[PDB]
Amino acid sequence: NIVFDVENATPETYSNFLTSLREAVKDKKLTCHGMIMATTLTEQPKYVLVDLKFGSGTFTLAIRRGNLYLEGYSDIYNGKCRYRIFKDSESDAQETVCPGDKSKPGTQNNIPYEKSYKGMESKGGARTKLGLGKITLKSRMGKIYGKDATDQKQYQKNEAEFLLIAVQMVTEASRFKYIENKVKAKFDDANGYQPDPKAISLEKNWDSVSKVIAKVGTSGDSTVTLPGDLKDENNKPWTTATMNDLKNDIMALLTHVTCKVK
Repeated sequence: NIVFDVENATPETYSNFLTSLREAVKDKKLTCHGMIMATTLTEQPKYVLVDLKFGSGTFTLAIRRGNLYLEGYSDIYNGKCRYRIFKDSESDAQETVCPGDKSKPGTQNNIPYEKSYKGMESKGGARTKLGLGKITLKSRMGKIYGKDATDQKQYQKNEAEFLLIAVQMVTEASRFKYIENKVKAKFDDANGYQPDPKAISLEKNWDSVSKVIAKVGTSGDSTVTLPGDLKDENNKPWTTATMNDLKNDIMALLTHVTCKVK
């Protein structure tokens, strides 16, 4: 399991954190065009825990290794481990973030939406309006840590923002070198990096992009035709990319795929 000290983070420690997370979730044998890929959904352990730390405490995120899905997290509330799970979270997320917890979920535990971006945005607003970076993440962490979850007005809004920023800085940045670098470029800025159309496109096409790469039988550099409907950072169509650009600037971890060239 891995830990990221958000409060004291630097672009270097952030990159080191992502490398460590990728190593914890990658397939031990399979590679594709020199890139690493996620392991299966059947290989133990099911989850990898990510402890996000700041001055006041630690948030423990349950990330499913095979698909890098955030199934929930826990903090400390009234001196005890408090699990926060989505309405469609895996049934074992609760006992994963709060080991041995067999309590019945209540209002302090139930996040009022699905684990998807649409779910989170229902309370946090469009993520294109939220900046990714050390400042924004740390801010949301302090706003919700150990706080009464029944407050819809402030808490639920702040938590959705926390989740939107955390999932993109943790899972999306692990998947995409593109997002990792954009976040690093605005690491300590109060505004952070607001995801551009390319980052959004990648987030919505992790598997499809991985699959077009997997289908290429040519070794070395070549032109890869991307899935439909991707856009670049300027909101223009992004329809092809070279294998070198994909390996060097875009992809950091592909989905689990059968790939001809190693």
